[PDB]
Amino acid sequence: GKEAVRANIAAVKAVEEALKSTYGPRGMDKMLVDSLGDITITNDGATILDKMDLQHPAAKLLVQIAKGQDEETADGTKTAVIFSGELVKKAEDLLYKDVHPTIIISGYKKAEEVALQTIQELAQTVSINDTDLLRKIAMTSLSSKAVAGAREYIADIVVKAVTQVAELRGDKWYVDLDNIQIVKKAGGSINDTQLVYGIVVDKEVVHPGMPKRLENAKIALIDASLEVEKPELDAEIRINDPTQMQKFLDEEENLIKEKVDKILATGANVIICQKGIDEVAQSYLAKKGVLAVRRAKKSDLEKLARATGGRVVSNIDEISEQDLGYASLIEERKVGEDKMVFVEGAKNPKSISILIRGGLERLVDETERALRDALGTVADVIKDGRAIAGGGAVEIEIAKKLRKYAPQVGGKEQLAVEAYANALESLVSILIENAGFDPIDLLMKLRSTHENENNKWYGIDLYAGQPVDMWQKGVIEPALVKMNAIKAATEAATLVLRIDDVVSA
Amino acid sequence: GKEAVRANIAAVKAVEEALKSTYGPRGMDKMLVDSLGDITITNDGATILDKMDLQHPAAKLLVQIAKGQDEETADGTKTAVIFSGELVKKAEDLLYKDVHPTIIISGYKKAEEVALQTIQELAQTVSINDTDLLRKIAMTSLSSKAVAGAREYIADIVVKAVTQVAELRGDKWYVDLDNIQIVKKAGGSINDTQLVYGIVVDKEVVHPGMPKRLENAKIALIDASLEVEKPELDAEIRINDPTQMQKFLDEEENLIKEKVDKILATGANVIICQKGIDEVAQSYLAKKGVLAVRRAKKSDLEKLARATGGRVVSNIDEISEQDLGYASLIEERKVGEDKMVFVEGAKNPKSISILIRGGLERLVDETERALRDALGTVADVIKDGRAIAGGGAVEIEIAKKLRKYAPQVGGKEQLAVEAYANALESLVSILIENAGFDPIDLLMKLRSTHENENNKWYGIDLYAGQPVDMWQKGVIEPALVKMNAIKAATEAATLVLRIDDVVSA
Ligand SMILES: Nc1ncnc2c1ncn2[C@@H]1O[C@H](COP(=O)(O)OP(=O)(O)OP(=O)(O)O)[C@@H](O)[C@H]1O
Ligand SMILES: Nc1ncnc2c1ncn2[C@@H]1O[C@H](COP(=O)(O)OP(=O)(O)OP(=O)(O)O)[C@@H](O)[C@H]1O
Ligand SMILES: [Mg+2]
Ligand SMILES: [Mg+2]
Repeated sequence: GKEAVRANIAAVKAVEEALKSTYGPRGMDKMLVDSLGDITITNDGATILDKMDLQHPAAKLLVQIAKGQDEETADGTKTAVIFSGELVKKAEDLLYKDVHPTIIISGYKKAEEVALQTIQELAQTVSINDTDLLRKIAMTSLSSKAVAGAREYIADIVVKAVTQVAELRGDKWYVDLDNIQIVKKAGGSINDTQLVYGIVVDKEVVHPGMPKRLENAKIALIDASLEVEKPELDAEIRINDPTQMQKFLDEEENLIKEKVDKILATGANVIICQKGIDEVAQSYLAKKGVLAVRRAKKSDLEKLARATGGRVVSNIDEISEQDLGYASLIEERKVGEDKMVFVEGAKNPKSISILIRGGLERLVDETERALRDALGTVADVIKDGRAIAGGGAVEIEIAKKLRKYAPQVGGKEQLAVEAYANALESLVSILIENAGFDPIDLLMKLRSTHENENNKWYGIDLYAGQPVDMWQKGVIEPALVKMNAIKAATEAATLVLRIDDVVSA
Repeated sequence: GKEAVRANIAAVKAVEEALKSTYGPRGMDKMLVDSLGDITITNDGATILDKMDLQHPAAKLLVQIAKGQDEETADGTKTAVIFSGELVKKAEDLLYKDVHPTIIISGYKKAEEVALQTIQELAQTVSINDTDLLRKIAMTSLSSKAVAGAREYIADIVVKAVTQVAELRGDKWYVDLDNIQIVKKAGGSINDTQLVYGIVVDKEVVHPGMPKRLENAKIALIDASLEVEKPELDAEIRINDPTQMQKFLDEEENLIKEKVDKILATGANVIICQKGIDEVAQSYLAKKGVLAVRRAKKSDLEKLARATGGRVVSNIDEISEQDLGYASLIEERKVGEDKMVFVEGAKNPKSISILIRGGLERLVDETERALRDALGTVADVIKDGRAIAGGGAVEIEIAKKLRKYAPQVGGKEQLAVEAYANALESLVSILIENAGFDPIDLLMKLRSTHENENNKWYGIDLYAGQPVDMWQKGVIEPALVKMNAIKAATEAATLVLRIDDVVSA
């Protein structure tokens, strides 16, 4: 009976106590000091659970379901855990009062039914042209991150990037993130942030004698070395003769003009590689009038291949007119204090790039995280097409609607249902609390202003501190994330109740 | 802070825990062992708090307001204590939820207001002709007592017994219960209990050769001795002449033949007294044809006085036409092994007696107790005129209506009103508990079956375990006694919250 089941509940309740203080943007920050002295300040639900040395099986079963998803978004995760641990919490008081755990699982199951269908008969249809909407949903992702600069810049780009790549897949829109490169440089400002309609190779040209801008450049993506490897790389030479030395390294020098000539046999305007380009081979490309780039990321040859229509080639005796790329005009421009080659006017319109700049050496990294999550989120908004008002709105409803339902559902099973409703309202209470107001007072002030039907989207505006329409202040969010959180948590929750006993090894 | 308020509350719950298993029908009996080891097995609420020493003021103060009654009939006291302690209990669970007692008091007042008037606007007009109603009110009283042989007999009697005494005073019915005398003899059948239209004197006639019964007979309620008192009683004799001796004790005896002729100077037909009658004066009263009784008790000379219209005569030389009494028939009868005078058909209609018979030496005494609570109660219903459905019915309604009310009334105040409601259902849960069914199950089955107004007088059957109509199974109860309980209980409960700190001399 009561015995081991408490210890389990208790473990769950502890894990809740590790995230409680960090929910929403008035959330506090947890310090994590790494063993080699290195410091990390965070409020990320995952890390705080992932880096935690748990020894309690309950807690490990609960966080595997809570923390992780087999989805691109990393969001709803603090909700998933908080909501898990409150549902378990509120359930404990029913067992104190002697209700069978079997009932409370069925009760939470009937509540889970309704709660879920209550999101569905209420989301609003959002599709591609609802661009004046996606700008807001995006700020709702970026606003709790560290970005100090204007969010409007970043919101505007994120929208165009998703809409650029969107393509009908079975007569409904789909987007793949892989057609978008994200390049970042510290210093400068966020006003220098932009979308390039091309690909950007962050290695400059071989000599400035090469054209500054080339018209209709037939690109050559060469994975193979355009430089010598050293015959002494494995072990020391066995040549004792400088006459033999000469004729060998000459024939090796004539081998790189061969490699060059075997690619210029196809008549490319531009030649880019991921390894060196010899000092005889740089002079040789310069006298032919080609634009060459030396030692670029294997990462970017790839990014230019499926953009310009080209293929990355690892063998000169294999490059053909079929393998070259097409781009209308390739040029080299200066980004901050580094020159970089840009290859605009490529054959794929889905393929684009983003230049993030501004802020410190770690803040620019977290601006790239924020823009990555915002970009994913907006594309998920297109992939699904439902978006609801945040700030507690759909939540309060799932409670009130459930509370009216409860009377009719059954005997003991009532108390259970009524419990699921109260636990959700506990979430909005924790939220109000960390925001800086009295919970019972603000919740009541909302459940009177949320009794009539026309106040459907009413929540509590965190800074104003009083019940208003969240939708009409931009606070809108993905209806499916905040729906699978209810499924993740209620699973985890009910699983804690499912363990009768433990006999271990 | 926490200092006295935990302690006060604590003590109040403890007292509750002493009566809880003794509430209502089927309840368990508590054993009271005096300091001389004298044993009393009981279930009387009062005694159990009266004979017990409480070390806490707060407790002592709660039980005083609950237990106490300034009306002649006392009922509802186990209820008074429980509802009190359950209201204190549910308020502590509010202090936990972080509400101040100034809000719990305001909450409770608003719930108490509504609770009261909900008993007004539901009660039914029961007046003198509603005798089939008073029959119910008698049985609702006698039915949960230890004694139970022939209660229908005693039920019927109560109704007749009171209906006779009820008189219009201030343009509404009053019952002056003091005009009913209650006499008890042990042994014989319990069915032979009866109502007598007169007074009953427990003493026999002085000479059997005196009449068996006189029609339209003038009573002489004589207090003065018709027996001599000898001089050795005061002090040692000082008379040395025996002739004088003789004349003292001769004239003192001739003084009683003097008194007897000076009483019969008013034209008496029967004479009952407080002291004895001299043997010469017995033979004298016998030869006159008088009907005499000797050595009664003064307590009934007065009751038989103002029943037959006489006065109790202290001074024989003051006896007159205005001092004597009229009765339709006085006679001498035998009840079991006891020979007594009966005085049926008195001048005053109100003055009647009840004759208890049957059982053993301790049972017949508990038949007198039961009869008083039953008489009282029916007469209290005549004195008021409002009567409601018993068995939990009015209780569940004062709960339900408050629960539906709460949403609309305010913030914190909601929680108090709701709690107050939860305390009233608690009362019936205890009641249900002691019959042996599951509280939550049967409680829920009421809260679903009791929405329709055709089930207003629904309650819970404690011998068949299922919600039924109480009214139509004869469980009706006095509407003001279960209302004044509420005023006590709410007062008392709020009185315990009202104490902040305490100083001891
Ligand atoms: N101005 C605001 N007023 C009220 N509520 C707000 C406001 N801005 C944000 N919110 C709410 O705060 C909630 C909490 O967000 P958060 O993203 O921290 O929860 P989470 O998704 O569980 O955590 P994570 O995103 O790290 O997984 C949002 O879902 C949103 O509805
Ligand atoms: N036959 C019955 N069926 C249902 N309930 C009954 C029956 N007889 C009495 N009751 C209920 O029992 C309840 C409480 O009983 P009880 O009289 O012991 O408590 P109390 O009146 O608070 O204590 P006390 O009478 O000693 O002051 C009453 O309100 C009455 O409705
Ligand atoms: Mg989130
Ligand atoms: Mg009673």
